[PDB]
Amino acid sequence: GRVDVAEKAMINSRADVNQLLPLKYGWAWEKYLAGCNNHWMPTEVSMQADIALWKSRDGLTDDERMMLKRNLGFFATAESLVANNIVLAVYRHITNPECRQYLLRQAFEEAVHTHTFQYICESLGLDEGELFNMYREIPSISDKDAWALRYTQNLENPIGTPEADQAFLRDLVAFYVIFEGMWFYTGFAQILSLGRRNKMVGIAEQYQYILRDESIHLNFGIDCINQIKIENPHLWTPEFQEEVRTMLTEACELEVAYGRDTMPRGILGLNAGLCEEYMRFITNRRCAQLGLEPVFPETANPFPWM
Amino acid sequence: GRVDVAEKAMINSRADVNQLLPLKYGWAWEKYLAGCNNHWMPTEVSMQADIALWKSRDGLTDDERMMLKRNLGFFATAESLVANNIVLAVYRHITNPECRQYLLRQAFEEAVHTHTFQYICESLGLDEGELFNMYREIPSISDKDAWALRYTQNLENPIGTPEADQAFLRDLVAFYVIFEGMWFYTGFAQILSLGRRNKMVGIAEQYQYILRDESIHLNFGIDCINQIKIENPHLWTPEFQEEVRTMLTEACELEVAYGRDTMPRGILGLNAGLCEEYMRFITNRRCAQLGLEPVFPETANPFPWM
Ligand SMILES: [Fe+3]
Ligand SMILES: [Fe+3]
Ligand SMILES: [Mn+3]
Ligand SMILES: [Mn+3]
Repeated sequence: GRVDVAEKAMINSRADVNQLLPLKYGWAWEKYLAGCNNHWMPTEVSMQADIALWKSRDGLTDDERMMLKRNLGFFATAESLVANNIVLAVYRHITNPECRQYLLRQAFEEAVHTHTFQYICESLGLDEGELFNMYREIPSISDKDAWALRYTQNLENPIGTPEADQAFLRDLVAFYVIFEGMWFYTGFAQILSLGRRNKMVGIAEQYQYILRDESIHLNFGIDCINQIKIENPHLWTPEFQEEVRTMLTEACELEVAYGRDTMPRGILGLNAGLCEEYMRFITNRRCAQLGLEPVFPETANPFPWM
Repeated sequence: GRVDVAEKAMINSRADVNQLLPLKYGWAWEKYLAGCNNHWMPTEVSMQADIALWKSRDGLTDDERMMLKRNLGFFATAESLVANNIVLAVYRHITNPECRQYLLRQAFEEAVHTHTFQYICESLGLDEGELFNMYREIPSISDKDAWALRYTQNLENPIGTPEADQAFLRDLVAFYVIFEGMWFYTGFAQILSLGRRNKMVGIAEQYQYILRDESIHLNFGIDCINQIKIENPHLWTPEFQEEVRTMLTEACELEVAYGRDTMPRGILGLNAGLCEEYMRFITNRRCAQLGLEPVFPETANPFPWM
């Protein structure tokens, strides 16, 4: 009574989920190997330059500091939200050992990312309460997290029905495509912009590591949605496609509101309009990766260096 | 409305579990840092010698091969059982960010350990089905896993009552103290015995890495049980202490049955009696770490080199 590859599935599989071999989803196994080879620790990056620039007076404009605090405050608790969604929602529904294997890698990388913001907070001497509670004090940040949390909560408060599998797909889109593949990429562009100006390079280097992990996290999650679409064609209905297109649209309006609140006035080489262009370009890119009609007109990448 | 350390607790905490700082359980944070610094991959260990010894005729006695297959077959799927218990049971009930931080590390290390047995199975050319389905075909292995699984299932099929928190404590004992801290240690002694005879050294070296992770996994889980005992003194009743002492007793009888079936005749420098002595010594050691009356008389360590 050993497991055959035909018995294994992304969701609602009857095969023994405790048996890794034989592998069916090689693409999932490949991501796990790539994630492991990207081992890094935030304490490996020196913060001396960033600490000096932070404590100094002329080091950063008041707009740059606020942009930095809002970005850090958003990322500090967002990584925990993604990690909790993996554990409490994604892991249960993916009935596949090799995919769960990568989820364990991804979850741990979220702990490294969370570690990165404890290290930044402790290094720069930031207020822990102000930074980690920022996602309940700032409306622009709170609206983004509350919006993504609903798709996590909806799974927990509903047995393999089409509505159930569609609700799980909404969760994968909200966290892999939107949270990690859109909101984080926009926040990455803001911080890396300072790094390109040789400002807060220690924070920027850690963001480069997080972005490398984030690229695999997104790549895996798109593959999951696409792999689930292959095995469950009945789930990718025209109504659900418009649901996902609508989710991307709201998520962009939440980030526009966030970008405006984070950068009232644009800083050197960065503003809310350019971030609106990048978010609009990335969103269209996510639509193409999901086989979705783009929600915006053709938009160039304002940051081709990302 | 920021989080104070007084609001944070091991279980049933009301503090925002999404906010890592301020840290209350430094011991949990310390384990996470130690786990990360133990980064290793099973593919870093060469198997050429082990592959040659395996394919050769005189390389291993028939008793050694069976002992090796049963040990591998047990560990190949046991790591998934521990990982699933972390995600589906332990993570939900531990209402604490720094402890969840380590759980994400531990869960990933379980994926590395599971990776180790895919690598061993693929290297030695073992039957994947025979190895990964062995825990449903061998009664001695099946009885052990089925016994531990009940404590995972009982949590999933019952809201913060004393019975609920005691059932979660039974789960921590079953998987941290018994599964990882007893059954794995006994299985470690069997394989490392071959390594000390310069037999299957590649497998033995990987087991040394797993044992290093396993020591932290056990250390963390004992700390969790002890930390929960501090904050919930009403849970550590005399009846529950005897429940745990009874769990350890059954778990030892399941391993005695496993040891006998795995080693009918003892091999060079190893037999079921010595493994019974080690299990009995380790079990008494676990009792002392939990503030429990030992279940066996004073027993020396047959393997002081472990
Ligand atoms: Fe991520
Ligand atoms: Fe373990
Ligand atoms: Mn992340
Ligand atoms: Mn393990």
